[PDB]
Amino acid sequence: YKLVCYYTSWSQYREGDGSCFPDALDRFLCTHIIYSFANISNDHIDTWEWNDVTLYGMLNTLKNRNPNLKTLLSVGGWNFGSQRFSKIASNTQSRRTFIKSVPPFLRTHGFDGLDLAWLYPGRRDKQHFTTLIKEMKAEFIKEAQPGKKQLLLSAALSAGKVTIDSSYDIAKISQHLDFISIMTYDFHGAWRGTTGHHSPLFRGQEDASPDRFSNTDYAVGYMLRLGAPASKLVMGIPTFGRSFTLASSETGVGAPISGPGIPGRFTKEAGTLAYYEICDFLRGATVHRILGQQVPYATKGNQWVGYDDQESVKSKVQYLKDRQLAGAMVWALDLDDFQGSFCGQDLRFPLTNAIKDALAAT
Ligand SMILES: *[C@@H]1O[C@H](CO)[C@@H](O[C@@H]2O[C@H](CO)[C@@H](O)[C@H](O)[C@H]2NC(C)=O)[C@H](O)[C@H]1NC(C)=O
Repeated sequence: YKLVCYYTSWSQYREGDGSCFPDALDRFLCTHIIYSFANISNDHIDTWEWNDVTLYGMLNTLKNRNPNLKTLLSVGGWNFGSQRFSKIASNTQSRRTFIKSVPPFLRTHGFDGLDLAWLYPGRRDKQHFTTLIKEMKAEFIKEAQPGKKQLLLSAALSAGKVTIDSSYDIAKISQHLDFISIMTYDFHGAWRGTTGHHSPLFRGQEDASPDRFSNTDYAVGYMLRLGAPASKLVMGIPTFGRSFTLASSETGVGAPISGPGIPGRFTKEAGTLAYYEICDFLRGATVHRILGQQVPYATKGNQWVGYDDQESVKSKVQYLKDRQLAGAMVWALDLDDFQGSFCGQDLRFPLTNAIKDALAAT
């Protein structure tokens, strides 16, 4: 199957062993490595980080020893502002300028395709988003009409029902996109005020869940039913967990919280912990397997973190294989123990490799 992995340019800035550059990625680990994110200035796909061009090369160099490794550049991101993206896609001239600027930029920097990370189209952008995808694929087909291996077009889509209903025309965009990575995580935010695994495989205990849709299973199925071909659907598996600060002695799912979890030493962001940061957290912590959800959560002191580990990701892969999906999508390589020094076993990319093995197994 496909193993789409994201590399986030900003992961380079993390202190010490946290810092991650494309040259630190196992070229054989994934089938597709997506660089995040590229900006859009003057309606042209442009770099984001000062050293993007350098990192671009650093990444694509991984293709030398591995011809089969495809690489995509992801335009969009959360810091992009769906507003700017809305305008660019709304305006017809602006849309063309951008679409046209992509093929060159990709070929110029060694990318095998483009990933649309519009996070996220508004209720008013459903059509614009369909168009943008349709015309972007048009251009990629054109730019390769002569005989070039056509540039790939993918899109990172929300796994949340609400967003899916208001922003995506799954049926349509699924024809034009080569594959869609369904961001099946971040289902439970600190804002809810209770502990909850952010990336459950299934809904789990009926009483214990807030939404009937805040779980991987529902999203995957919802999308399928909405017209997304299973063969074009890549299921997102996070290598990071969402943390919470407990507010009482209760440590189970649905326990009271005072807010996000204490920021991780390297990711410096409340409510988030890279799997490697989690491996340190597990030291002295207690791991609980959430029955029905197939995912673990660890708690220690006033901290609670729901995450994915070797076992859970293996289960998620079975789920997706049993669903006959295109494969798994990982977010992100820099969040996995890419150093292989935090979770012991000296094994680099424990989670992602677990996923790889699971996909190749049986
Ligand atoms: C991505 O592109 C946008 C648009 O060109 C950049 O935003 C401009 O930023 C300057 C100063 O930061 C402002 O004076 C302009 O008015 C902005 N233009 C727009 C359209 O908002 C943005 O800085 C770029 N980001 C990166 C990382 O390249």
